[PDB]
Amino acid sequence: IKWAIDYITKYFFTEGIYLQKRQREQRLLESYRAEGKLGEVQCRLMEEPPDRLHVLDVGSCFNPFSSAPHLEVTALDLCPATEDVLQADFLKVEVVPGIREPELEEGSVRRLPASHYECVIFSLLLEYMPSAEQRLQCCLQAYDLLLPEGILVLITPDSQHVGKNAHLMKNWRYSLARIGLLRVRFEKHISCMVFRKAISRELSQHWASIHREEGMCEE
Repeated sequence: IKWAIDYITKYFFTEGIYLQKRQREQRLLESYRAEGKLGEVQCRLMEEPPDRLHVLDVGSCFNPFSSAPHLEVTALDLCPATEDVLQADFLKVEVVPGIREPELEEGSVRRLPASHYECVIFSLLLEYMPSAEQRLQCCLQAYDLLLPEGILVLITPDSQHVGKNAHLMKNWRYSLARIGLLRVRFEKHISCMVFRKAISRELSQHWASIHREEGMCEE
């Protein structure tokens, strides 16, 4: 979808949002260090964004945006409609270092490269999950797939969710911060939510710890 490609462009290239949020996290880290906390935290920052970004789209049975000069797009789904969407169960794929391209067995993705993608897009993926645990498991997978400071983009039309609540992890910043993801954009025909792989998972954990009361209230 256009919104995600437009946000990706702003985040890495035209508005520098990756550096805005880097500053905000760095100023939060210093806040805690002036509190006597998080002294030994080491941060993981991305290099200058490459000229071709690596984008993984999960949950679309059609391939929405073809690969283009500055975008290498890999699309995956349990039930692909055509051949340019790879068949995979996102929850079963093993996310591993030491590779750079999907590893296929019998026409099915078995392994994906860890810490490789600038952006992971969930195209209704969470609406297919039978439980809140498995929705969190999708986010755990995305986290392992993302490069430092990469983004997980959730793009959900209002017509395509069930339950009057589009599953966007909006009430889940506590648990998502626990795994290293901080919310960086929410915009409302469609709902769009973006999480960022924070410069330090320990930093994000400590933010969750300070907001544990509100976190457990929302669950």
